[PDB]
Amino acid sequence: VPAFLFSGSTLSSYRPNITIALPHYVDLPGRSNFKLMYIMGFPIDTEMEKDSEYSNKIRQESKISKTEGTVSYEQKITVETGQEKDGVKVYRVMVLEGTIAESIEHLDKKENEDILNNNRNRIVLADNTVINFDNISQLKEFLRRSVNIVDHDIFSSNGFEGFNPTSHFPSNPSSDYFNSTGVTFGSGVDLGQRSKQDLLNDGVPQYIADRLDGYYMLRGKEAYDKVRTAPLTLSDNEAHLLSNIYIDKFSHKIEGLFNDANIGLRFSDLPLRTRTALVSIGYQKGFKLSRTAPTVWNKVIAKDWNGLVNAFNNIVDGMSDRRKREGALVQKDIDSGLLK
Amino acid sequence: VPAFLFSGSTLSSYRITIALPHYVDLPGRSNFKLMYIMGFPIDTEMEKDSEYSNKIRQESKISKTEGTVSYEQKITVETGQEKDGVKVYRVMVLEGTIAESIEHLDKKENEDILNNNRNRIVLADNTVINFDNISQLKEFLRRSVNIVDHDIFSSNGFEGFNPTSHFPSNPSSDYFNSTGVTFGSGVDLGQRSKQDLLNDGVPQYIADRLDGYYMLRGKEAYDKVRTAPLTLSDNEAHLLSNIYIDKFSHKIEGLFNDANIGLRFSDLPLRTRTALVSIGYQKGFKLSRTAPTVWNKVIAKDWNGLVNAFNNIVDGMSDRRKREGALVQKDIDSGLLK
Ligand SMILES: [Mg+2]
Repeated sequence: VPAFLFSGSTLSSYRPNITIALPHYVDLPGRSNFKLMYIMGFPIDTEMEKDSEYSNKIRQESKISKTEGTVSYEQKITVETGQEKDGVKVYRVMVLEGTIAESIEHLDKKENEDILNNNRNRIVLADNTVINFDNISQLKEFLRRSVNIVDHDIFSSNGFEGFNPTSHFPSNPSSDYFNSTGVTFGSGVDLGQRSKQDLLNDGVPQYIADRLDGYYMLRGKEAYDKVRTAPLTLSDNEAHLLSNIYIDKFSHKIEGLFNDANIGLRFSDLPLRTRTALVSIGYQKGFKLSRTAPTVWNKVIAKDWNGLVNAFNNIVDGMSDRRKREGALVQKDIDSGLLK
Repeated sequence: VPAFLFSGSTLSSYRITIALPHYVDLPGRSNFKLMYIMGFPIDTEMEKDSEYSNKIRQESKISKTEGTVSYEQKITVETGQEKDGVKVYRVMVLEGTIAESIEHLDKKENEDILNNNRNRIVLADNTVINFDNISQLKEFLRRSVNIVDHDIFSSNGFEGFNPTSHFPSNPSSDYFNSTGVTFGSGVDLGQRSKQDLLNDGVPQYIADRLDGYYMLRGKEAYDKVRTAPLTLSDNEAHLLSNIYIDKFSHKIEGLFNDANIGLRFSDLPLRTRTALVSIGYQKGFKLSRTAPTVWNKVIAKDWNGLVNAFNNIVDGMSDRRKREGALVQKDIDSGLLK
């Protein structure tokens, strides 16, 4: 061990400088202590307690949960595979300060299977702490969570926005929202104020946008009648694709609101479920939570996560069940140790 | 020559031969001399001075066709003749409540005198409103006695009206679970018991019909309406609706009056009252929280800004919101506000 140390390939934008395979040491610019040893063509990250000329010091373990945590989607990560015992650590660098998406792609190559399956896998974070993973699958699952702004499965579950691939009209003529409601698809994608071009601009595939001809810009009576006489069912694949585009688009509005608040962290530093809770309430009540959910926003900007659970439990807005489910997401992050 | 001058009845909580003219100063007033003839109070006014008649009173600017007097005020209703700085009026109601006046003026024994003279209201502030006819004054009275206009409130443009048990939501929607069995103009029984309705003044016969509808919400209310709907008579449904509309109106009234603006809710014209209650009834009564832009304009008495505030709410209920704005605008146009 470490097994297959020069197998596979390494994703690195940094590629430093008679093709010689003597060991070369370098300090990776933006940081210390990040000494790298290049043997053959490959970067090797080593640590030891004992002070040295060419090894890094022992890195602190991150408090981030390996089973349920995420790293900020706005951060580059370093992925390493290797072995460690008694104050000596030797890791082949597999991804060196690469994006989450690049990493996910890079880690799924058959070339890297041998090395990733027969060594301990870890992520070295930008803050220079490390997350040690039980296995490569766990690491891969951590990255998958991390790259999403919200948890689209919770979002489209029945406890939240639900999911109906058939054109639906979620109001009735006795309802107060009758005239503002339009033809709806998937998880709350309402076409009442949207044209085909709007959807293309938002990156909806043409094959999907074409399908929705006749459902655009219809509201109230016309949307209601249209659904009753000529409905349309998308396939689950297309409806999820269309839903996620709008979920993510909406999420970025909540994100900017959060970020502009300057509370000492960014939206991407919050755990996935809590981001999902905040987006869920926004999607339903309007995104400017400072006005549409003052008691929630208060707890948020205060980073009072227990208080945030209390706030959700405490609003009666005719939608208290959905609010309790949102507070339950935050409470999960609390109980998991992701918040505080 | 007031036809039937000594006919009919006079409503007055204040008060052998009575065939002699007796004169008094109406107690808590000033320039309110009365003359009792044959047992009936006579309000006289003369231009050129006298010491048995009052000085001529100023005409109120309150609109006789669309205006109201505050339902918290007592009024004097007089019917008679006037010309050339000589006014002589038989008092029909002396400082009575609005409701008292409505009832009194609709008695058959007074029909004749009210039909054949000029009818007016002497207000508490001693200003007068002159009416083209008794029917007009009676309608003016009916507007004044109601805190909001129930017909507008219950019209399709506003809260609407459906005497049949209905469930104004569906399982998809946000509010499916908080919605209960509803009757008339938005009376929701989801958090109400038969006793609550009885406490609120609902008659037993109406309350009794609703037994299986109380306290149901969400799925249970939704199913109940589908499986066992009930249609109330229009009269019973209006009775029930009007109790809750009025109860809600008093909540808004209290908030308005607590703001110290300084006029009381009862001093606003009817249609503007209706507008404010209608938005409260639908969005939550705490308007400073549920509709701040509207509330902030109200308490600043910025009536034009009030219309704009209504016109610019985006809450997914734009149509109704603009109709409420339109009520306020009508009051501005009628010269009732500002
Ligand atoms: Mg309502």
